[PDB]
Amino acid sequence: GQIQLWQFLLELLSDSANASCITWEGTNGEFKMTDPDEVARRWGERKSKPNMNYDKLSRALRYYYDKNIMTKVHGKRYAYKFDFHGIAQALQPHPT
DNA sequence: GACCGGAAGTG
DNA sequence: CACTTCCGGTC
Repeated sequence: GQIQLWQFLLELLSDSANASCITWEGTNGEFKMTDPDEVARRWGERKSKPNMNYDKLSRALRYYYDKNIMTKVHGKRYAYKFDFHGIAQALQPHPT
């Protein structure tokens, strides 16, 4: 609850215990979803939204492209790359 | 079945 | 605004 998808993914990636569903892989920023159904299952669970799937989660990721929060790793399947430009901005404080 | 982005809905 | 839902492209 309250939590951004970009934050949720950093959360999982920060602990190598979650390697079986998501893990850093490649250049600075690059990660891949080893089990995207499980990643999406947890994201629905977190948001109380049990019809969540990879196809919906990924549309969320795709919206991050214009926001410069992340970008697709072309050719690698389930792999994306966080972009510091937009994360820095997203990390800044906001009213509540 | 990715992956894409348009379009419409949500609180 | 930051997603969720849905769906018709294209590979």
